[PDB]
Amino acid sequence: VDICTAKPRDIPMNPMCIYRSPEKTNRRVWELSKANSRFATTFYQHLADSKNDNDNIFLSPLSISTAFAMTKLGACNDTLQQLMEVFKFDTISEKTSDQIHFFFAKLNCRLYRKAAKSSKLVSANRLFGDKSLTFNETYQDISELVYGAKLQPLDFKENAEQSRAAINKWVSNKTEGRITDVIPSAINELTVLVLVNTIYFKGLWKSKFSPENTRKELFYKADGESCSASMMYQEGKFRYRRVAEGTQVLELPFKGDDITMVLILPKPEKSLAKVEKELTPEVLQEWLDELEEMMLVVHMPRFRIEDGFSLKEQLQDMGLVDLFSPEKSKLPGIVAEGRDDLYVSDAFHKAFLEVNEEGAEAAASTAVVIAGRSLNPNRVTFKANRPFLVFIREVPLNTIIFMGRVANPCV
Ligand SMILES: *[C@@H]1O[C@H](CO)[C@@H](O[C@@H]2O[C@H](CO)[C@@H](O[C@H]3O[C@H](CO)[C@@H](O)[C@H](O)[C@@H]3O)[C@H](O)[C@H]2NC(C)=O)[C@H](O)[C@H]1NC(C)=O
Ligand SMILES: *[C@@H]1O[C@H](CO)[C@@H](O[C@@H]2O[C@H](CO)[C@@H](O)[C@H](O)[C@H]2NC(C)=O)[C@H](O)[C@H]1NC(C)=O
Ligand SMILES: *[C@@H]1O[C@H](CO)[C@@H](O)[C@H](O)[C@H]1NC(C)=O
Repeated sequence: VDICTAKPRDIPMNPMCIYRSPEKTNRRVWELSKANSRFATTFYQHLADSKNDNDNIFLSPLSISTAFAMTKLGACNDTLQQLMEVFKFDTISEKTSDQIHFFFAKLNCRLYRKAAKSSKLVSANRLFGDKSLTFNETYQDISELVYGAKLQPLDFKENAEQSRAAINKWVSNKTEGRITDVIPSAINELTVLVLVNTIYFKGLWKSKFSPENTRKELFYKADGESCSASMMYQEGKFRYRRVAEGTQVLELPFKGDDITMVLILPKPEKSLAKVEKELTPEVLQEWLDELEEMMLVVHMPRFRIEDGFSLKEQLQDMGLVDLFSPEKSKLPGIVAEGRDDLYVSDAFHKAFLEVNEEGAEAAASTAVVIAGRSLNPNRVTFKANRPFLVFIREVPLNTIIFMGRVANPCV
């Protein structure tokens, strides 16, 4: 059987570890994407909340949700329940926890098909365990089929540091060397399980900027003072909409039109922080529906953002506790001889974004010529010269792939 042809019954459901969540316009939006977008917002609001307004933030919530959905496969009892609760999977109307995997199956088949296009989307979620660990036979099948992940054994007990390098080597190798340190220089003999996940993305703007127009304008940091940023410039039709409290929403599609960058730029008078605190799937979904094609002037800066962290802490502060507890963790999916206390040592994540005139960490140079164009002098301008939010969504799937805050694109 194939990941894109796997029917629902191919995702075995054992009674010993099943959860049951109590009950509670336009095209069709998958239930799973909604559940993911809820975690994305929820999680982001936290991360931001604990970060200074002048810091850049960037992560892939889809990646995190995927790594743990793949992990909850071997979970059970309170471990399994908590995972469902934190990762909003239980908001899914009233289906069983095993069906969630059938969804990710259908979602991952769409996001990572080989049918090449201009924008490439590579996933890297793997679970690293010590050699002595034997991932259950059936747990393996699914983890691989549905999440294309392995349960790669390593030696943390004897010669840990050599395996930590093995890890960073793999990720680096899957992110085309753009992420070479997912595991900070955090591993030892007292390390049983390690979950690593990231998403690599590269794309070309469906509507490129001309480096010929990139001058150094001024970016106004949240602390009041300013600094210099490489400001890209262009004019054209874009899905746009100035929403509540004067906040501009801008969709910049990558070639292909199925993956787009959605920028949220609040008015000078409003603090990005006040908008981050108002984000919710419902509110985001509403803005995206109001976006209307339109000619306008775009002023977005060139920026590079490489954010990376250890999820364990924040996740626990969010309700994910057992999974990380040597005594509470219930992982019937993983097994070791004479070791009945399998827990997750940690979970690491790292996202990277390079944005210039070409697109997502693309770097060719494209010049542009426009003959005989005249725009209504009274045209809208989107000058992102103050902190703004960023989203990399997968439109046909209404899935939030990446999200961050460019609070300082200054050299
Ligand atoms: C974790 O969750 C498991 C299921 O959710 C749970 O297993 C449950 O265990 C009890 C008793 O051990 C079972 O109830 C009956 O089990 C046998 C039937 O083979 C009877 O002989 C006993 O008298 C008992 O009444 C449940 O059927 C079984 N699962 C269900 C359906 O609830 C584990 O005990 C839980 N504990 C942990 C932390 O792993
Ligand atoms: C990870 O490293 C391996 C080599 O150690 C790469 O595998 C080969 O990559 C070349 C292109 O660089 C392909 O032509 C081969 O088909 C690959 N062989 C295998 C094992 O399938 C691999 O590309 C690196 N990372 C990636 C992109 O997966
Ligand atoms: C894997 O373990 C589960 C319980 O965790 C069990 O139901 C299943 O039969 C095992 N898979 C195999 C065939 O090894």
